[PDB]
Amino acid sequence: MLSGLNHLTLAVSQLAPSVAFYQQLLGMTLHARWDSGAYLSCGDLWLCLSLDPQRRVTPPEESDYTHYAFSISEADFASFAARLEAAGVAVWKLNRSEGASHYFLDPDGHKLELHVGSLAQRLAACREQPYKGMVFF
Amino acid sequence: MLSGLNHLTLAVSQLAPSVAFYQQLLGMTLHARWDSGAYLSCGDLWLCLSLDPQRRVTPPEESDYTHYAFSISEADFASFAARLEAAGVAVWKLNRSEGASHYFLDPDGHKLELHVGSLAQRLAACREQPYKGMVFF
Ligand SMILES: CCOc1cccc(C(=N)N)c1
Ligand SMILES: CCOc1cccc(C(=N)N)c1
Ligand SMILES: [Mn+2]
Ligand SMILES: [Mn+2]
Repeated sequence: MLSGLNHLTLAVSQLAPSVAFYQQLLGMTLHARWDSGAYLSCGDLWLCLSLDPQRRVTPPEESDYTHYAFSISEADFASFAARLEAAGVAVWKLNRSEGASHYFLDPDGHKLELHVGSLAQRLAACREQPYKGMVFF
Repeated sequence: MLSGLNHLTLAVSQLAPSVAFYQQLLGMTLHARWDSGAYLSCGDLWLCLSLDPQRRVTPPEESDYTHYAFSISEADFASFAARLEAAGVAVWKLNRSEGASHYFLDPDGHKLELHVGSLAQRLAACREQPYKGMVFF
């Protein structure tokens, strides 16, 4: 039986800027680094950056909607979004759903999000206003 | 600051087979399904499957090393891996470069992994068998 997400691994084209982004800009904890990667944590999340020459710096119009959302409190959301904006980090989508969300790109174009709110909160909102064709289990 | 993965969203090309894969084959909990997506959980993980006409079924030699690992116990690992194999689930990697792991593909070629062990355990293993150039902080 699967018990949760063990780790998220992002392929990166250049290790140093990716470490700068996740550790210094986003505030994650750097636990180890080697010639071809790094291990960081963000709360319970184990993140691995893996240096991969196959990684392309990918514009958001050329990737699908697969994306990785990090939790932040409502109280901290606006100042963190402002930090990313000051750093010139690009936005790939505007928020139109429930709960605050800031949609931003990593240095290789990985699609990231800051989100406030749990699955339970989303399900509660959906029960009141179900999406088209929505069924609950 | 950031604390945890809030959710993982995977773009999918065909919603029904993807829901079946995550719910029926992998055993995740399905909470809701609608015309264009589904919400599942795997322990604390909030997984969203999002129907995306841009998603392509991608052979593993065409995608980078970005991948998503799920936790499984030492007692369950081998039989779950063997069940995926017997069910014909495609693979993408054989060499155990990061401990006890099984590397498999979802219906769209998302790179998945079963892994036994925490970040702390991987760091301890790496102290004995470090990756080239490894430094610990
Ligand atoms: C018929 C297969 O079972 C479902 C369950 C939930 C939603 C949907 C749907 N197409 N909106 C279909
Ligand atoms: C989505 C398919 O779900 C399952 C679940 C369990 C077994 C099998 C199988 N045919 N070996 C398939
Ligand atoms: Mn999202
Ligand atoms: Mn892995």
